[PDB]
Amino acid sequence: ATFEIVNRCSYTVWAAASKGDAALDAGGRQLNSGESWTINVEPGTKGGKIWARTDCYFDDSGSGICKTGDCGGLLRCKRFGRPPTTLAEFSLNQYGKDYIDISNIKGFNVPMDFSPTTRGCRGVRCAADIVGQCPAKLKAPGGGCNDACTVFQTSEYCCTTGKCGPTEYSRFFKRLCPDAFSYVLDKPTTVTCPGSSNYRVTFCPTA
Ligand SMILES: Cc1ccc2c(c1)sc(-c1ccc(N(C)C)cc1)[n+]2C
Repeated sequence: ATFEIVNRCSYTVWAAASKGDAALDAGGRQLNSGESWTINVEPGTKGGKIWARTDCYFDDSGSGICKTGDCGGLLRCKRFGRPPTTLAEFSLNQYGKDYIDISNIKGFNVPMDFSPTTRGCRGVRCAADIVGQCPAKLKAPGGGCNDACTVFQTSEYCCTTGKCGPTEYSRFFKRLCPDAFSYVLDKPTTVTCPGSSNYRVTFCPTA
């Protein structure tokens, strides 16, 4: 499938795409305000994620650091990034269907729209000012709003026993972005699309 990744933010982001144990396409790229990056993701990919990273510094060998979403110091991500990271998540061609969602389970750094560019389903979006409204205990040192699991490392926030409920922190994310996962057992906001659809991920969709 084809994913177009568009930075509509007024600031530069460094996009990333990975399935956890491997890069998706090149794995990462600088996107200045307005730039688009088209990647190809192999059909059948399960557990793919796309995210933005902010305030990065890379040397000429693609090595460095980002204040949000860093994937072990690399420009071309092979692994997932450090929270906080708004997440576009997807699994393609699973029994004839694509599954997409946005998740705030690992916090939020940049607003995002995740939409098909082919027929047959709707997109999802989380574009509220989560960073502006972020509870004080969840604010990150480098911009962004962490999830409660990352900050407090409890069974209830991280849902480690597989039994857990919504929380005060959970409900904050859910209230600003009802279409995104707010905690591990949140009622799914997954969207089902036809197998082999194509997609656009837009950072800072409203502008
Ligand atoms: C950027 C920024 C701004 C404020 C801010 C943070 C980061 S992190 C933080 C904080 C986090 C945890 C706690 N406790 C668990 C007691 C108390 C305060 N504040 C208040």
